[PDB]
Amino acid sequence: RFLKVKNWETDVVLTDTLHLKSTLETGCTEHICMGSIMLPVRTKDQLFPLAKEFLDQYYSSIKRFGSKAHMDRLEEVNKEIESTSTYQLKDTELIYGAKHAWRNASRCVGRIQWSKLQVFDARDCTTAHGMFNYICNHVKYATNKGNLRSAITIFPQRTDGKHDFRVWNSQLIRYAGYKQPDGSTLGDPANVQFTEICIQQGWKAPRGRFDVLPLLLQANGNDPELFQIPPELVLEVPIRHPKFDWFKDLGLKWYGLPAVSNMLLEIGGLEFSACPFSGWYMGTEIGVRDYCDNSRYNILEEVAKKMDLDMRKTSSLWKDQALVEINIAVLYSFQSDKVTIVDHHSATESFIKHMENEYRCRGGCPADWVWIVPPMSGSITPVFHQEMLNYRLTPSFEYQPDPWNTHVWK
Amino acid sequence: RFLKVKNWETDVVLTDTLHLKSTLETGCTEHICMGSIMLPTKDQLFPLAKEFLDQYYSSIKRFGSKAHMDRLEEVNKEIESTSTYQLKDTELIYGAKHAWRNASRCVGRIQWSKLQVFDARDCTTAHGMFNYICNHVKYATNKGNLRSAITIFPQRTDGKHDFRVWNSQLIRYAGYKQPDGSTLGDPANVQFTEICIQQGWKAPRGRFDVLPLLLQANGNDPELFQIPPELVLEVPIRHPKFDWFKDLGLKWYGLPAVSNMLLEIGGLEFSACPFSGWYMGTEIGVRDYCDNSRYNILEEVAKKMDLDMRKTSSLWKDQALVEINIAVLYSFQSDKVTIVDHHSATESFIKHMENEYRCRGGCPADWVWIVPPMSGSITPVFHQEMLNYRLTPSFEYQPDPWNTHVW
Ligand code: HEM
Ligand code: HEM
Ligand SMILES: C[C@H](O)[C@H](O)[C@H]1CNc2nc(N)[nH]c(=O)c2N1
Ligand SMILES: C[C@H](O)[C@H](O)[C@H]1CNc2nc(N)[nH]c(=O)c2N1
Ligand SMILES: N=C(NCCC[C@H](N)CNCCN)N[N+](=O)[O-]
Ligand SMILES: N=C(NCCC[C@H](N)CNCCN)N[N+](=O)[O-]
Ligand SMILES: [Zn+2]
Repeated sequence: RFLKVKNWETDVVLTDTLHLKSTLETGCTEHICMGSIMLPVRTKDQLFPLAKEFLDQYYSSIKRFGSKAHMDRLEEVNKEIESTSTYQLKDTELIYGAKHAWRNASRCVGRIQWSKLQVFDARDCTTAHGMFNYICNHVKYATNKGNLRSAITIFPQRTDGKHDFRVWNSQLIRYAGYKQPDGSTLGDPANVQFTEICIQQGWKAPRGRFDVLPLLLQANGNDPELFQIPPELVLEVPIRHPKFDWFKDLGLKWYGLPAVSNMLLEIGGLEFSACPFSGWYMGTEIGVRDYCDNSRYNILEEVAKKMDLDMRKTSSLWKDQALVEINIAVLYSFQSDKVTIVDHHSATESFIKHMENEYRCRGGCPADWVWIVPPMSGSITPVFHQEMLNYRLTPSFEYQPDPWNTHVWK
Repeated sequence: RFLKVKNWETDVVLTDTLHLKSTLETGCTEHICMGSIMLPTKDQLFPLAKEFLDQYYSSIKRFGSKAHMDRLEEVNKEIESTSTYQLKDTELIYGAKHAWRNASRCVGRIQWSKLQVFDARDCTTAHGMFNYICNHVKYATNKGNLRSAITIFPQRTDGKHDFRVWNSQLIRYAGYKQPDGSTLGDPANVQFTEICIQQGWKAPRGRFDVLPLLLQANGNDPELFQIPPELVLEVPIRHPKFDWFKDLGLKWYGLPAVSNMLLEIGGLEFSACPFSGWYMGTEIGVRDYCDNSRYNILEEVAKKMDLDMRKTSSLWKDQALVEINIAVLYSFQSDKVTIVDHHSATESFIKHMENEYRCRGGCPADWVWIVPPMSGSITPVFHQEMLNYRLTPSFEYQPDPWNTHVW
């Protein structure tokens, strides 16, 4: 079957065949679309077919499909699975798998960079301290003094589901959130629950507005352990505005390294529950969502007041005006400190080019419109006008339950 | 099953069961989501009529009554004998309001029950249609205090006597292809504008020329009509701070009136059912004015604001976008012409959703269309999970007439 997607701004129509290799479900049915829904131990039996699918894809990618190497590898894995119930990926397969999980992430607008991913193999890791060391090396490498480099660190895969490696942080670097008895929130409201877990685990919180959270690391299914990332390794950017000298006085800053660490990387049926990865920020992630979401830093008012906008009626679009300036500030500050960042215009334009390229070289590019379109100025970015097809391909990055909800404490 | 939708800004979770009554396909499957795709017999008729009448009598607290059974049999006998049937005025009104109620892409549905329905089912000619339309335009415009309305022309029969309004909206500006290769006026209407010329219209070759109505009655060829200029309310766009804004020579019409959709009620199809409400600011300021394929005025506005357009990261496009939208709203409010900003409209929809969930078990909504084209996440709907599904009565898209009309 063939599926056409059209860009209503350019009339460019693309054809998708890649979706044919989509196995996982989407949540939608022929009677209902769940396209805006945030989130709608294996047996030897269902493992080899998953392994075979992957290895076939891998060997096909290196132009060795059907080769003796390919056939031996399949037999090797088959025997290993029957012999040990699981199997180990070769380093090459790991790197290939990691890159493709990114390539397949339909909610990621930065995928034009997928082939350039530095993969750190941390499968020989056995303890939390070991994980800490690996993560520090990842942060230092990825940060590269402001010239950010995409990277992923992969810890040991799941075995029986009772020895999982997990990074309890949702992101390697995030600011603590603190619920005050008066009901107000200090810091990032999104991290209050995790911050409480850290404190409970022994973390001495400086209770500030921008305290870098400590890493809570779980190795081999053991209870997690706290570690403080060396401050000298955490790059941060003070936010100021090019024209508004008072903006800096808002006391705002943000870390330069976005590093998701709570997702599960699935490769050939294998599950890597601890696989922190990082690239670099798109301006709006911070300027629109982290700063202006009502449930996050929510700085729209204070910024609007300082700009002395007419906040008596929404129709003055004061929120919209303040929103722009704030995002101008974020981009300006990062560029000024020479810390990698990309604006939503550049990033979405790049994604369209990436997408078109993917349709031609791969027959498609699963994309989640709801997530791809920036949270501000939607229609003035090309992606808004681009029809997209969302489906799931493996390898992939999947959500997994928060560890504190499933962990058996020792 | 019983699906739930969560709002990630307020954690509020709502359960949807209304979807369990959906009958039409969405275009999606268990393997692929087409949520961002813009356009994914007597035997067939009675079940549809039955479905409708059942919900109708259910809505009037007379489900399973003799009146219900009687009507059901009457329509039944009517279909068997006439291969179709006629809706009672009451059923017509109910159906029209519900088609709106079910429009998953409309953010202004909190207004659904206040629709004024004009029964034009006795219409027979294009002049008759013009008369009905003029009356609709004047009624809905209400000197600037817009009132929602829909005018329903005769239902489909054998498909060869279909009533159709060729315009996409009762009021739109013409578009002409110039030698320069550029486009004069609204690029979106270039084709229709030519079909008017190709039909007789004398285009003034302007930037904002109110197109003429092309009405089709009983399948006959369509006829042109100039909407009494005095009936077409327009708003000059000026900025509440940039005195130079007026120099752009921009203006827009106050009445948004979709006229190319098909109203489906109890299996019956009304191919000519122009309807109107009022504008949400972004429709004009963001889409009509800033879309690259539309009046695409960002650069011009940017230049006059004298901001660095060298780098995209200066966010000049964004800065200018806001000003253009502040101007649109300002101009409409200044001239006392109804209009709603995206913040207010989205706030209303969230409220509407909640009402619909507790009063009807849900609300089909298309997130992709509901979220405004600018400042998405600072509006509540961005954080609102929505379930999209099709319910009837409904407003459906239909082929442009000039691609099906046999002159
Ligand atoms: C090169 C820089 C990159 C940029 C500019 C970029 C940008 C983005 C943005 C703007 C989002 C949306 C975030 C949100 O709204 O929460 C996102 C999501 C995502 N990206 Fe990328 N990304 C980049 C690198 C990466 C890397 C290195 C990976 C993996 C190897 C990746 C995997 C994903 C995934 C899985 C999601 C969805 C996460 C979720 O569902 O919460 N991205 N990316
Ligand atoms: C009272 C004021 C109303 C407001 C503020 C409102 C607002 C909107 C907006 C912003 C859109 C999207 C427009 C676009 O992007 O093209 C829309 C679409 C739509 N509205 Fe409403 N609406 C109103 C009244 C009506 C009425 C009276 C009806 C029907 C009786 C209606 C039926 C629909 C339908 C079917 C669509 C989708 C049209 C399409 O697919 O192109 N609306 N509305
Ligand atoms: C309910 C809705 O799915 C939700 O708010 C989504 C919308 N689009 C998004 N897009 C991105 N990039 N990130 C998000 O967190 C979201 N949230
Ligand atoms: C491709 C994508 O579906 C398309 O650009 C949609 C997105 N959302 C929209 N939303 C509204 N209200 N109106 C539109 O015309 C669109 N266009
Ligand atoms: N740019 C990236 N973005 C994703 C992580 C940062 C997101 N703004 C935080 N999302 C929090 C979960 N709702 N990732 N990256 O690796 O570069
Ligand atoms: N507000 C309304 N909007 C819909 C019609 C006007 C839209 N801006 C035109 N969209 C063209 C279809 N792609 N309708 N209304 O009845 O109020
Ligand atoms: Zn879907």
